[PDB]
Amino acid sequence: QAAQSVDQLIKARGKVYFGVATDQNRLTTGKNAAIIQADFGQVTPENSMKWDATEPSQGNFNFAGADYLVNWAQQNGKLIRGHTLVWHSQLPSWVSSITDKNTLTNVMKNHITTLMTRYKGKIRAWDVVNEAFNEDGSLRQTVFLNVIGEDYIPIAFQTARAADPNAKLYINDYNLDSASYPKTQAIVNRVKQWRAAGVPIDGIGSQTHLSAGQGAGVLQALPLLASAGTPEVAITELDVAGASPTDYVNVVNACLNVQSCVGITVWGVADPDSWRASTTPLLFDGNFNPKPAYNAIVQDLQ
Ligand SMILES: O[C@@H]1[C@@H](O)[C@H](O[C@@H]2CO[C@H](O)[C@H](O)[C@H]2O)OC[C@H]1O
Repeated sequence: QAAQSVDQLIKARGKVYFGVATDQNRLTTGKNAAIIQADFGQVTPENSMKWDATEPSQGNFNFAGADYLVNWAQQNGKLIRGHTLVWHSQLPSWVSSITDKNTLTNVMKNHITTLMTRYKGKIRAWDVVNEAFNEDGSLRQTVFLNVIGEDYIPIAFQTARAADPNAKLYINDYNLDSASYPKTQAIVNRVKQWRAAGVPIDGIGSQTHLSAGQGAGVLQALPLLASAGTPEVAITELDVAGASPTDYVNVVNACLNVQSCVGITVWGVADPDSWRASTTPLLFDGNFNPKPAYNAIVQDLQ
């Protein structure tokens, strides 16, 4: 654990939190638990709340991993961001095998309702729909879109709101890092349209999985995302190939500069445990020691 907490410091700057992705496998090993307890104030389940883990077989839910994280979070006063309710990846074959509109709709609604109800009132925000956009801005042709149609998004959000009116509902996606990129402009326009039709989209989550030097563009991208009018926006899965302090500080400043940005979540704790470990993209090294990027963030927030 680092002496200076980025969560404490960002809270002092007026934001809600600075957190990290984690799960039982991390909390039970190394110094992950201690680091999170001391330097972060929010956690997102890296995998335990996804569809393949929670509903491997239809109507047969498994909350072992999810319960571990939620309980640990509550016991340690950490906020929680539910991830991911509707997504084409890490999706059971029984779901993708469905071709009937009514069937898939009910299946999707039940999945959403079951997970959110179990943790009702305990989750600050949920990534209801994940990666629904193609790079050109068109909607990704997933089983949900192909079988239910474009209305699957409004349906997912309306269902989520009814399940837990306390949680902030997000649509999450990547490559929303540049203001001139098609995808960024498209999600803004679509979210503007959906909210206008009454869809309860409370926030846009920008994964922010960057490569070296892409932090600079976020300074203009985040404000653009905020222009969609959602009450909230957030950096949800931050990591940067190379872990340059320049990229990290730029992303933090982008959030500080955007009134509606509630916080930042970095996608993991130590480099070797990153899903992109070959790019040592996190804030702590294999020795669980703070990297130059962590200190740079601290210095920027003070
Ligand atoms: O442990 C990794 C996770 O980190 C990874 O997370 C996904 C990555 O793709 C998207 O960003 C999605 O929103 C995240 O949940 O998923 C694979 C798993 O092995």
